[PDB]
Amino acid sequence: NRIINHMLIDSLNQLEIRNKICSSEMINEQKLPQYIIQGSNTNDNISIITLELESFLEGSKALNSILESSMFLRIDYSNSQIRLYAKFKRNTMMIQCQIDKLYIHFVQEEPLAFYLEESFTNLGIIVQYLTKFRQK
Repeated sequence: NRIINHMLIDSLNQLEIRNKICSSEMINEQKLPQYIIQGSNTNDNISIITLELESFLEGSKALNSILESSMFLRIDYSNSQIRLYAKFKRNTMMIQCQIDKLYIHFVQEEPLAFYLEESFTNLGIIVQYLTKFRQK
């Protein structure tokens, strides 16, 4: 798991995307959003990485005022699921509209927090998945 996290870090560096590891101490400190910690029952198959909004968008500064500068990529190997969690900087009324057709699930605990969920089979192509997330 540590090597998988490190190779994801190296791949993001090849994409020139800044990142930080949500280690065991980081998760235990409860500084991360609680809904992300939810479902992580001390399982080594769940990895959370904090990404910069500017870095993940390759310098798109027009989207900094809409989404928070920090996003969270949670990967579950047991579920083989990739979730990109983002937090709205301001409460937009467009959340009240139905966005179910865009495969965006809003966090019940945090209405300003939403996420994109996808299923992956090969980790080597995860970059494309990220772009897909980015596309959405």
